[PDB]
Amino acid sequence: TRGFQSMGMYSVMIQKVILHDVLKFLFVYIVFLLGFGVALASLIGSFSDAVLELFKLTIGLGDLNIQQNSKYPILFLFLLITYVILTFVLLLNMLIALMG
Amino acid sequence: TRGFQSMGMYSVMIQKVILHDVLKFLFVYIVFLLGFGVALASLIGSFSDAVLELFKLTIGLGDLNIQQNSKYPILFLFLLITYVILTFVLLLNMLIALMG
Repeated sequence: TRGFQSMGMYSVMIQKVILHDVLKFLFVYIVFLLGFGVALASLIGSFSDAVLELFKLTIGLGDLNIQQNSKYPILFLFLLITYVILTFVLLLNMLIALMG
Repeated sequence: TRGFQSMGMYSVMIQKVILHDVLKFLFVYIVFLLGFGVALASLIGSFSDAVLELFKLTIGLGDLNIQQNSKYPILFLFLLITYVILTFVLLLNMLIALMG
């Protein structure tokens, strides 16, 4: 698409955004994802099922009510809410940094 | 609505936004949509069902766990995650270009 100027200036901004800011957001989001996923898998489903459910909760799906082998679902509940609000404030910080 | 000044200035900005920036985002999003849809249909559901499921995943619906006739669902999984993160960075690039 380089050659179309009004699309090439749209194209090189994609390279500028993935090079600069979305990699930092991914680098913080992976360690928050592991720090919650190992926690929820230590609460006992498995590891790769809980991290997939966490990513489905991020993109906008996934039931959350009563998971199996919970000792106390109140702590599972507010751990999940703490993850969601931390992902929200991380997304907001990322978008205002790449606005800045 | 032209004649109401505080609504006519709201009205002509709709024409400015669809003329300038959302068409470029659609022009990149259609070729990403085809490049993932032909891929997922080559993994075998059909073509028009997989692209409809991809659009329902974009607007915020659609189950994603185990689709039929997958050779290996790990590659289907991270192809879907790669599509979702590419749509997210494309949306972010579009919104900061029309902020710019």
